[PDB]
Amino acid sequence: LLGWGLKQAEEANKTPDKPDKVWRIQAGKGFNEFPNKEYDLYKSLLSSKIDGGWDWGNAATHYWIKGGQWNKLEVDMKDAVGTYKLSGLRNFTGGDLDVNMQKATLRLGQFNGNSFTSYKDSADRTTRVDFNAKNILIDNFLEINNRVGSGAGRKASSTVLTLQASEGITSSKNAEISLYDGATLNLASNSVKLNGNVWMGRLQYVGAYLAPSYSTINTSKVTGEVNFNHLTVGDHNAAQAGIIASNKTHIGTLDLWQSAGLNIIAPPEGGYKQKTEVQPTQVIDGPFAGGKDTVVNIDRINTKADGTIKVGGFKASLTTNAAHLNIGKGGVNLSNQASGRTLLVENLTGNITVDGPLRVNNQVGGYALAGSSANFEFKAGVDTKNGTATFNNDISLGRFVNLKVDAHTANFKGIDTGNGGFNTLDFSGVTNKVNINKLITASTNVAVKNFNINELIVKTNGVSVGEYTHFSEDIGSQSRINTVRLE
Amino acid sequence: LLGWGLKQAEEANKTPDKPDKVWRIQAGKGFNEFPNKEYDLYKSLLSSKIDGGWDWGNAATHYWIKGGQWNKLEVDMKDAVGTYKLSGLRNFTGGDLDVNMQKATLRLGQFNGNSFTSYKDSADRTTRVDFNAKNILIDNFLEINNRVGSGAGRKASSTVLTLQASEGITSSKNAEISLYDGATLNLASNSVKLNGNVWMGRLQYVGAYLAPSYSTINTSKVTGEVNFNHLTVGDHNAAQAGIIASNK
Repeated sequence: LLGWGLKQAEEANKTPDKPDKVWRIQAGKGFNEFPNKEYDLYKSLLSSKIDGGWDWGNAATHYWIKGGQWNKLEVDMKDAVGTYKLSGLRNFTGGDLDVNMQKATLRLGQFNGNSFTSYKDSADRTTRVDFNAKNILIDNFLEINNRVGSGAGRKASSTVLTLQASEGITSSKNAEISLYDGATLNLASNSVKLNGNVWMGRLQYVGAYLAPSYSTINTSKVTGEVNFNHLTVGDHNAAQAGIIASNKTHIGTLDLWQSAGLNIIAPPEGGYKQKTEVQPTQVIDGPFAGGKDTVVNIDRINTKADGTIKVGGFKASLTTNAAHLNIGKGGVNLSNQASGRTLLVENLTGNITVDGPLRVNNQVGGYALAGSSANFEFKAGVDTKNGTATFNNDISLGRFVNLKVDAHTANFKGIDTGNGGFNTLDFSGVTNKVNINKLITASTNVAVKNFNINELIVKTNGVSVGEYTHFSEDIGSQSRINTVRLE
Repeated sequence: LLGWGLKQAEEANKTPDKPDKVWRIQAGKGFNEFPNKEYDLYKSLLSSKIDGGWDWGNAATHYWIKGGQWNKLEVDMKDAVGTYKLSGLRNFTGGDLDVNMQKATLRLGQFNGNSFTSYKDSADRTTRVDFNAKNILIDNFLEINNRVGSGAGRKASSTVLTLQASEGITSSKNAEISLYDGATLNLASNSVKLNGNVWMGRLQYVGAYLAPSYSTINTSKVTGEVNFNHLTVGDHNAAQAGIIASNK
């Protein structure tokens, strides 16, 4: 209910905890002389000061550190050479792992997944789970801030994963990274290429469809090539995810939910950087401006959309601070239920360059019914008003679908609305120029203040009447149509 | 019953409070590079460390700072450029706001009014609500030391508003400034021109016609041209207002 821009800013600057009993474990001799031995972490090292157990109340497994979840431990290898595994640490409650593994390959997946969660105490604790490996290679699924027992028992507070490899973090295909209601994670290697189902936001419990359920994948330190492959934001709830990337984000298939948000935030121009008691300074950031060479190549946007019927739509949204928002050959899908499902492809201080076909219900035409008003929407350079929304592909609209663009200069190559009709083809936010190359209308609600459509086709509406081309606002003084060809 | 000359003189010199948990919030980068962005204050910044709620006992809304009404906070922008709004902070109980906004235009009115009140505890607390904007432009109604719930619940102690702009404090026509039984306010801009219904003294409760109900608009620092337009002192009671102006 607060918003993600408050939440990520207020957990950006916290003291970690106050842990008593700081355990210290050091891997001595024996580990540092076999470069391919294929050790383990839990059974070989970590089960000394991590105890199992049973949570009374609908649990399966249970893990904390020692005598409660309020004790820091650490592992300080710094010369251990080989390859490792975690392989089965599930429902870890714990608190303050930091497995320092220089020149050591890790693997968080072997025959079983992992989990990292905290409990909701009265102290409001985090986990701050760190790793400092060389490679990581998650290679199986991982849940962060999951459901510990099954609904009842003790609740789950926030957490932090932190993965700070020195060579790269790849992933396997069946490695469903799924962070939940309060979870964040940071990455610090070079050339992260997560080839698995990234799942920001999930149902923490069985039926709680009204959770806020924020998340964050703050890949701020990644000096190489970020390459996601398959995101998924939201699951039957109004999740508000966010990613603070490192000015290069090539992703693949994106699967938003109906009422799910996304905030891909590029870095700034020069890059990042009986007694009174004084709380520390909570520095906050508003929506700033991305740098010059900030590229976000989201190459496919799908949408999952099913469920109930509300009095409006739900307006999925992705907000981008990058100076480019290229959308490639996959184009923009829109799943549409009986009500009007809506998406918002918004850009604050950048451009938008869509080179793909705007689909709806996964076909190119995409007829919709009367109550289902599918609403495409584009905002190119809101807070700078010099941002262009260039669509270098021929778009195709069916019936009861509504394009609107509120940009500085909305270039086009071809618009097809004559097949379906009832298309509010709005342009009310356009500053100066609309370069539509070809227009096909049956019953359209065009509102342009200034344009030059160099070729215009006005088709009829079959045999019924009341359906026509309609310019519903002032056409201005610099307007122009180089060719009109009625049929 | 004491008289206003005793009351304004005895709240002229007080220690502010004894607040533990002095929260400090600073607006960093992002705010200071868009001169016309039209932000908000509550949802964009202030709802981080100001919580809503419900007073059990005839309330509508309820706002304090964090874990009780005895915690100072502050906002230290000092370079944030643009224009802002409060727009709907009603029945604020809180305590010790001071929103330091150099080179920032404010607006305390957009689609909803505001309120600033304290509670009658055993500690006899004030609010000392400060603002340090560039322009202010109240532009909708504002109640100071109002009725928090509806008669019952917790009572309302004294308060202080303080508005210290650097260019001027105008007002809109429907902006009924209405400070009550214990409220004061000070102004420090130049050429204050309140074009609205200034209402010193009002019925704090439904039928209490025998309250003393003092007030003060101490425009002491105004170096320009004070220009009120429409005052109203007292409402079905023996209110004793007072203004310490700046010789115009």
